[PDB]
Order: sequence, then structure tokens, then C-alpha cells
Amino acid sequence: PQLHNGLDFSAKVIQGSLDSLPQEVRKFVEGNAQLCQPEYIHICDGSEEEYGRLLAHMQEEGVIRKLKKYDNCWLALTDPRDVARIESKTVIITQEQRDTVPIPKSGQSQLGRWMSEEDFEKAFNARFPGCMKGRTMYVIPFSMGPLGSPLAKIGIELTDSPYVVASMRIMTRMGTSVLEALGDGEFIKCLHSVGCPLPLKKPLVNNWACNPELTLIAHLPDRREIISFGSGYGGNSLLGKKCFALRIASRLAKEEGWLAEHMLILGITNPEGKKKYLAAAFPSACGKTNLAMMNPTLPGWKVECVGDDIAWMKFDAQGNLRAINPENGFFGVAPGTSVKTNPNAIKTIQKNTIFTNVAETSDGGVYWEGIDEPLAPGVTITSWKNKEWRPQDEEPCAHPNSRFCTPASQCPIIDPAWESPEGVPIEGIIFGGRRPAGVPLVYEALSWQHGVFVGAAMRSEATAAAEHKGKVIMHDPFAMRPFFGYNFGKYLAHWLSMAHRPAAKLPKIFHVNWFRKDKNGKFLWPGFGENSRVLEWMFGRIEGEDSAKLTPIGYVPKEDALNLKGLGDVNVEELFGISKEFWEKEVEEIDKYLEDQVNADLPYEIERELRALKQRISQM
Ligand SMILES: Nc1nc2c(ncn2[C@@H]2O[C@H](COP(=O)(O)OP(=O)(O)O)[C@@H](O)[C@H]2O)c(=O)[nH]1
Ligand SMILES: [Mn+2]
Ligand SMILES: [Mn+2]
Ligand code: NA
Repeated sequence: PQLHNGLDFSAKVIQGSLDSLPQEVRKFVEGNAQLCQPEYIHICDGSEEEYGRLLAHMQEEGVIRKLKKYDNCWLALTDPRDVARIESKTVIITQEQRDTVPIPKSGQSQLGRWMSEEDFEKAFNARFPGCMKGRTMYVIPFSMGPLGSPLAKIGIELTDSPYVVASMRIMTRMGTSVLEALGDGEFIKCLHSVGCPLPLKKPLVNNWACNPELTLIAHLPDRREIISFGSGYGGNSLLGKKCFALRIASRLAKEEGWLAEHMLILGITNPEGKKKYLAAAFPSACGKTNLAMMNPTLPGWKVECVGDDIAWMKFDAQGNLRAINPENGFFGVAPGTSVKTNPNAIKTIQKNTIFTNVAETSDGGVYWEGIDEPLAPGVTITSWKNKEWRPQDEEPCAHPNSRFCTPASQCPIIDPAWESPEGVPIEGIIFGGRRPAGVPLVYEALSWQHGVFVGAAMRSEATAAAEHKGKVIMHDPFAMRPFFGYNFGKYLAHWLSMAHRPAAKLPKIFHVNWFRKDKNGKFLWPGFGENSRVLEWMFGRIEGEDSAKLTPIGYVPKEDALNLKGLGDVNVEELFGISKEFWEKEVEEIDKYLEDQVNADLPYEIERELRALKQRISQM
């Protein structure tokens, strides 16, 4: 209905039909078209034709370049103001702040950012009205999970960015089939704008529309809305990924008895023909993708990848923790990727891949720090800043948080069960981060409650994945600091509660450190495929092997228990050393952090594990 002619957007639809949409989808699309005032509405179909045409259009406009060396690969270079997540501009809206974060004693929380509904309405009104003028609003129906799976969750993302459309086609299952699967069901409402209505009010930098000053990534869990303004960077604009499948989903999971986690899922097969699945939570840019598609150095071992970033898991009636990967692609850090470090990623990204903020070679290929491939004499390099570049120059040729965005189905070791709606049974959970000192290569938690404490106590050097600079060691509990959808204390309680579930077969919990350094700042452990030697030890421990010795922080490998054949130059004593002074300091730091940041919401069990660790260290 309407008394005039501005409410019904039918005449502005350039693909699809508002009449063909499910009723509630139409209302969502049209309501936001009324607000944002796009010139056109394009309902995505997910087809190869749509995708190729959109890419060519972006190429026309100078928004992306085709990489002529490869099969259907593309390179986007962004405004340098829009390169990573911004935690301080990422918020969750609830009636009560304590539902979203524990109230920190110190007054500033490091476990999320809350915004009142009043303040968010004002922020929304200062951003979205008219924001799509002169642009197309693309409507992206997407599934987090295989099309038609009983455990998939569907969303609709509205965006004015073709780059977002193309990247969502890779990272989710997208298009008409999803609308058909959705029918009259519920869907997560996702609204995104780059925040640059036409005619442009401000200079366009590097043909990359964005609004840094007004960037705001908001989540409204009771209304089932995600609303993101001003950034095109995938972590901020691919709304099915961090926003939905971690922040919204972790709160749903709390309410419904499951888990949504920042974890890879991999399957590993040993030389005796046994296969086990493991999950691992490491912070952004701290080794998940490389572990998930590892090429093991140990003969007779094989790793297969289920997912590299997000896991949705629950204990089933048989007691097994079963996990699914709700994503359809990998959005991986590019620098460091080489045939030696991640040969499976190199094979995956050679076709149908979008690269962002990497360098370009004159024969139409890609380049980045650590790529470890010599170029022919005469071949030149254009940096991610679109300037000619030479290896002798002061700055990197690729941004440190540059990315590939690639279909998971193309991974040569994609696991045969990666789309099974039954999920895969997790037998070990691994925590870890970047710790240049003090923390040994691997240890095993003493119990479930100890393992939840180990997750809670995680710390890691800052990376380029968000706004934190330098290499300051930060708390990042469960690798979820940027991603909790609700109060972290409550999340710890939820984890603890799993132990008391009927027939629960609780996975073993481990903590790793690939990143300990010697006195000269060189890594003590080579990592990458050599991490298979650590996974071997974990595998044996899951099977019940007596290959561990007790220490104050947990179980570690016995002398000679790790296979170090071919690594005679590793300094094992240094790499496994546990210093009373370091750990006295560590436990004091963890105590103060949990007291300040979790406070009244810290479960008794976790405080008890803290007291126990302090006491074990005191007996050293
Ligand atoms: N030294 C070392 N670096 C690693 C290892 N695994 C990954 N990296 C590097 O760390 C960065 C992030 O790796 P990635 O696996 O993409 O981490 P993710 O963001 O957690 O998925 C890349 O530059 C990798 O080359 C490892 O075992 N050792
Ligand atoms: Mn991640
Ligand atoms: Mn990754
Ligand atoms: Na650009």
C-alpha cells in the first residue's frame, strides 16, 4: 500500500522480482530501499553469468584488475584506511550492558563493545538515510552451510558493493536456490553500505568507496539484525562470517546448547590408518589456515581440511562433539604463503580467486612477502599501493593483512565430510597464539575445567588483522576476544557446563606455541608442516598413550616422545623450558586480568583453576 508512489520499489528492480520474494524478504528489501534510496535493486541469482559480468564491470570501472597469469583471478587494491577489522568500531546492542560484556572493574572492557539502543539509533540515522543514492542495492540470499542442510542458517545481505557480492559468492552459498530453501522461514537481516552516496561528497581514493570516519559494525541480536557502515574490508562487510557466524551465532548457541567458535576443523590420518578430527582456536593471523590445510612432513600422515576459521559444534545424543564448517571458502592471509609453507593453499588460489591488497607482477601474477618464488629478469612488480616496487625498498609490496578469497571446494585436501550435515566428531581442541617467550611448544590440559581455563588465559602478540599495532601481547581468550556475542563470563560457564552433559565424550584440550623465539629473535621451531610432529603426539595422547609427563602447567611430552628425526638442530630444552619466574609473573597477570575484566561473572571453577596453577608454580 501507498498513497503516492515512493514506497513500492518494483520499477527499480533490474534483476529478479519483489513479487517473487518471500513476504518478509520483500519487506526487508523494500524497507531498506526506502531508507537508503538506491537507484536500482538487483536480486542476486548466484549464477556464473552474474558473477562474471559483475567482475568485468568492476574491471571496467577500475575497481578491480584481472590477473592475466591465472584462470579467472582478480586483484582489488583498497583505500589504505580500510584494510582490516576495527574492534573499537564494532558493537553489540542490548538493553543491558552486562548481557553483552562483563562490567570491567577498571571501566574499559577488552571483551567487546556495547552500545545502547538510543545511541545506536542516533548513529544509524547519521549514516544510512540516502546512503545508496545513485547506486545499486544488491540483495544477496546466502546460506551458512550446504544448501538445504537442516543445520544451515540463511541470511539476506543488502549491500551497495559489487566487491561484497563477489566475495560472498565465494565465502557462502549464494543465490536463487537459497531463496527457494528459505521459503517463509526466518533469516538473519544483514544491511551493509560503503557510505558514499553519489554524487561523491569526498575524494575517492584508489577507486575504493569507504567512509572511515563513520565506520561502524553493529549487531542487534534480539532483532536478528546486523548493520555495517563505511568499510568494504571482508571482516567488516561479509556479514555471514564474523558478524553472523560468530557474534550472533555464539549467543544463539548459548541459548540453544551448542557452540560457535573461532576454530579450524581438520581431519588427520596416521600411518596405522586411523583418522581423527581436531579443532583449533588461534587468534586472527596466528596459524589456523596453515594448520587446517597442512602438508605434513612426517611420512604416512595426512591432513584434510574441513574449515579454516569458524566451527559450529554440539555434543550429540551419543556424546560426540560434532562440528560443521558454515563457510564455503577461505579468506586467508596472503603474506608468508609459499610452496614450502602452504602448498595446498597455493594450489587452491590459482583459479577463481579474489586477492585484496597484494602486489602484481608485470606478467599478471601476484606477489607478497614470503612468496619464495624467483621472478624472471625483466619482470617488474607493482605494490599494493599501485606504485612500482623493488625488494630493496623500505616497505612491503603487499599489505600485512592482504588476503586471498578462494572457494573451499578447490582445496586439494578438502575433507570428504566437509559438507556432511552430521558434522565430524572432534577428539581434540587446540588453543594457542603468538608467545615469543615462556610458553613451550605443546602441553595438555589436566581436565576439562583446566582446559577451559587454558582457553580463558590465552594471550598472543597483536597482528595486522585489526587495529592493534606493535607486537604487544594481548589477552585473546578462546581466540574470541573480537567475536563474543554475549558476556564472556557466561560463555565460560557455558563451556564448563558441557562436562556434565549426558554421555559427553569430552575432547582432550591442548595448548601450542609455534612462535617461541630465541635470544636473537629467531623462531625455535620451524612450524608449518613440521607441526605434524606435535599433532602426532596429540593423536597418541587421544588414543591413551602414556607419552606425557606432568608439569605445573599441564602434561608435556616425555623425553624422546616427540619425533624430531630430521630436526636435530632444534633446541628441545629451550623450546620446552618452563621457568618459575616467568610463570609466577604469568599467573599474576592472568589473575589480575580475570578479576578486572570478568569479575562478578567469572565462574568459580575458573578462579579455582587459577588458584591451582598458582599453587603448582609456587611448589617449583
Ligand atoms: N612461523 C610460523 N608462521 C606461521 C605458522 N603458521 C602460519 N604462519 C604464518 O602466520 C600468518 C598467518 O597464518 P594463517 O595460517 O593464515 O593464520 P590464521 O589467520 O589464523 O588463519 C601467515 O603469514 C603464515 O605464513 C607457523 O607454524 N609458523
Ligand atoms: Mn578468523
Ligand atoms: Mn585464516
Ligand atoms: Na582500487
